[PDB]
Amino acid sequence: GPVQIDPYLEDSLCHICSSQPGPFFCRDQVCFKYFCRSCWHWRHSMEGLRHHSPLMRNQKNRDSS
Ligand SMILES: [Zn+2]
Ligand SMILES: [Zn+2]
Repeated sequence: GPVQIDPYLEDSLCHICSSQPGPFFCRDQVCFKYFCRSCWHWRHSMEGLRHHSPLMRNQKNRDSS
């Protein structure tokens, strides 16, 4: 089938700006939500979350090395 997102996350709206869903995903137990470029920088600036990293939404590839 075609590329698509999982129903366990869906298009969750960015609660920081309240404008739209973010392109970057955070899998950390602290976040577990999407953020925009500016909202992501604001969220992860605080110490204790500086180990986080922006991921793609769902799998960008079914299988790889
Ligand atoms: Zn995070
Ligand atoms: Zn945002």
